[PDB]
Amino acid sequence: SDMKHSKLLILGSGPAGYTAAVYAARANLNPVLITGMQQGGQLTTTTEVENWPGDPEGLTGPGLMDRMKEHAERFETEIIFDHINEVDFSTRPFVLKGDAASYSCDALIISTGASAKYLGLESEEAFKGRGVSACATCDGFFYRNQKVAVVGGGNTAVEEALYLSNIAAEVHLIHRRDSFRAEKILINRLMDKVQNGNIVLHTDRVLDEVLGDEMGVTGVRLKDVKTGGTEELDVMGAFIAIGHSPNTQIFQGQLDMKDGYILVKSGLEGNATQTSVEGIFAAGDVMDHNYRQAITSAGTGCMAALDAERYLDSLN
Amino acid sequence: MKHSKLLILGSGPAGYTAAVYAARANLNPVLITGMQQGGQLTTTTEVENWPGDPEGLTGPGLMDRMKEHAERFETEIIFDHINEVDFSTRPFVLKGDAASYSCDALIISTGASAKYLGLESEEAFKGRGVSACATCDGFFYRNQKVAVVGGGNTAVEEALYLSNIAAEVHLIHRRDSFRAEKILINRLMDKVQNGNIVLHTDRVLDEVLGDEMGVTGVRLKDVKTGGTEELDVMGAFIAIGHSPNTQIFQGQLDMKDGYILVKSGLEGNATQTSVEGIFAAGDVMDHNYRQAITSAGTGCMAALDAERYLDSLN
Ligand SMILES: Cc1cc2nc3c(=O)[nH]c(=O)nc-3n(C[C@H](O)[C@H](O)[C@H](O)COP(=O)(O)OP(=O)(O)OC[C@H]3O[C@@H](n4cnc5c(N)ncnc54)[C@H](O)[C@@H]3O)c2cc1C
Ligand SMILES: Cc1cc2nc3c(=O)[nH]c(=O)nc-3n(C[C@H](O)[C@H](O)[C@H](O)COP(=O)(O)OP(=O)(O)OC[C@H]3O[C@@H](n4cnc5c(N)ncnc54)[C@H](O)[C@@H]3O)c2cc1C
Ligand SMILES: NC(=O)c1ccc[n+]([C@@H]2O[C@H](COP(=O)([O-])OP(=O)(O)OC[C@H]3O[C@@H](n4cnc5c(N)ncnc54)[C@H](OP(=O)(O)O)[C@@H]3O)[C@@H](O)[C@H]2O)c1
Ligand SMILES: NC(=O)c1ccc[n+]([C@@H]2O[C@H](COP(=O)([O-])OP(=O)(O)OC[C@H]3O[C@@H](n4cnc5c(N)ncnc54)[C@H](OP(=O)(O)O)[C@@H]3O)[C@@H](O)[C@H]2O)c1
Repeated sequence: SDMKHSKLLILGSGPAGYTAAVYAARANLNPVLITGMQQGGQLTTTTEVENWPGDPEGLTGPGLMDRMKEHAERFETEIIFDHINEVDFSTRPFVLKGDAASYSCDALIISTGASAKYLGLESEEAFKGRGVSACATCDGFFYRNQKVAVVGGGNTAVEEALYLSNIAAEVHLIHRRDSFRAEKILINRLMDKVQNGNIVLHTDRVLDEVLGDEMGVTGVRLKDVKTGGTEELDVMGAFIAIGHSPNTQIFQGQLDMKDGYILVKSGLEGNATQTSVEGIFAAGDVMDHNYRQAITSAGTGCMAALDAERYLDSLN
Repeated sequence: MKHSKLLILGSGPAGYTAAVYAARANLNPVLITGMQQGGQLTTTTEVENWPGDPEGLTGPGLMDRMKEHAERFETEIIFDHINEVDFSTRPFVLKGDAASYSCDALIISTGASAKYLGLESEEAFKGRGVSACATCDGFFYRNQKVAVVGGGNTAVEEALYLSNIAAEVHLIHRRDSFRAEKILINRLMDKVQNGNIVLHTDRVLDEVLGDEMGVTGVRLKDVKTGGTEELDVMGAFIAIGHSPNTQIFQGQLDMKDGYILVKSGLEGNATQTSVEGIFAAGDVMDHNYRQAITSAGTGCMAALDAERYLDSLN
């Protein structure tokens, strides 16, 4: 037992995991939280969060997630910077192998979130790190006064197009429909930048291929979704924003899952975050594919902590 | 009669979070606050469990920021109270005081109110020694004698909130054992042998006693024998659980124990009630968690569910 043991272990440093840590510490569970590769979650990659209830104006992504780390730290939550790459749920206490050490727990809260999907194109993979990216705030400054493309039609794609609008010379938003599924006030901000700014729309278009030489992306080829006709577009980079895939690869074969999402009990009779393995609970984007908000992930993280407490108290 | 695409009943965490997300979706929400503006949180001194907030967060402080957040996105906040609804008609008609309302989609988040025993003497001494919220009336009984009726989470954790305020707390329960979280019974049981708590198991509050100035005692009755017993206390806290404020919905919405039934599940539309276009959020549909962060999460789902419904109308 060089393994680090604790009554409760929380995977993920996002809204779901940090909210679970607050409610777990206040229940005297002495929770241990594993942050992961991306400390703070997906919210640390956006600059505006105006739908966190209680913050009327001026809240940023990393600002809320630093406030949540302080909140969990203040209640003496052991925050460990590691990345779990292998788990074992056929033994109790559960065992999780990290890149630094190994951890053991009687109850586990899985809130590993989701990572950006990719189209899967051959040229898309070839130009990764050389023009193809999935985080506008990470690689946006590369393209100061240049033409960039953004593929997608959701909240992420519109925000990335609006963010790159203030850095790049032209932003070409590629979407396969003539309408977007982002928030309405984001569509209004998008359309204002289309009529008066440097955002060009390319509706009813799909990315057919990423083009470039040995020094990065020099353009993209689009395809008309109605006529099959192709056309070329000169850009220096391409940001893919076609959705997020839950981070559940290490749990495959040991948890019940559907389309990569961890299945939970749900329901109106409590124990809603319970997975197919008793004593293991899931919260956040790892088990939600319909809402996927910071406030919804935090609420589910609270349920997971309370469900974990009621499970621990049922043990002899 | 006023009309709007979306109507939100309640001004708590669930109702205000629904108003924010609905305003961001160009729905122009109208929010009826109810008689209690801000919800149950406006009756709490400190809130240390709202994620992302530093120390010193007060109940009314968080709900003032929520109202300002909703008002900032142009949410029409109407101080009213609904007392009659008609869900068989479409658009739904809601009859309140000084106004009647109409809407194509409705989000119900009217919260829950604490139960009372229903005794005649309990009714008279309300606010004069008899109350449910131990926070709003906890400073009255510093170094005095108080009684707490109940045997669950609400009663045990309120008996602990008074264990360091009052000189002694009499916990009155009708069963031999309790029914709270195991760590709440542990915080309670050591304060029975080493602290301020005195147990009155297998007892029922028979009558609240006192004069025209306040509670001077309570009479307990043995649930086994029927013989009574008198106690001397300056206050009596009734903590027998909460009741979802859904009396005006009986008959028109599928309910269980007063709580509005929703679809739940993992395939979206989780807040959909038994009437398409009507959605529930917060303590009216949750009897397992009853948290502010949980209610705010459901209010967001109710707004996203209502937006999909209103969008499907064309
Ligand atoms: C660009 C962008 C902008 C957004 N803006 C908003 C907004 O304004 N408002 C809003 O409500 N929502 C917004 N969202 C959505 C929001 O980010 C999610 O709802 C939320 O971040 C999900 O919370 P979570 O804790 O469930 O997952 P995440 O926040 O993604 O947390 C995942 C955590 O799990 C850890 N992890 C993953 N795998 C492992 C492993 N194998 N081992 C150990 N740890 C691991 C990671 O390190 C990470 O910290 C936005 C999303 C994006 C991408
Ligand atoms: C004393 C006390 C302390 C608490 N402390 C905490 C804490 O520290 N942390 C925490 O997370 N939770 C706490 N809670 C619980 C928390 O407040 C609730 O879970 C949460 O506020 C409920 O959210 P809600 O918006 O669904 O309902 P509420 O917040 O109760 O809001 C209900 C609203 O609906 C309105 N309404 C009611 N009936 C009608 C009607 N007929 N017509 C129109 N409007 C109506 C009312 O005006 C009210 O504003 C506490 C509760 C109490 C009683
Ligand atoms: N400010 C905020 O509140 C905020 C900000 C960001 C994210 N979020 C939330 O976080 C979640 C993340 O959503 P997201 O915007 O990242 O993705 P999403 O909402 O799932 O939408 C992805 C977009 O990409 C398109 N797409 C998907 N697969 C594609 C493919 N193979 N080829 C071409 N186009 C494809 C989809 O078009 P179709 O519509 O045609 O499928 C869709 O419009 C969302 O649920 C959102 O609500 C919220
Ligand atoms: N903050 C929260 O709300 C929270 C937090 C964690 C967990 N929970 C869960 O939610 C539940 C909350 O319990 P609660 O105490 O709020 O409500 P509850 O479960 O209904 O318990 C009420 C208690 O009061 C007694 N009681 C009820 N009606 C009575 C009457 N008319 N006269 C005398 N006594 C009466 C009951 O005794 P009997 O046992 O004899 O019925 C019961 O012990 C818990 O079971 C817990 O699992 C809630």
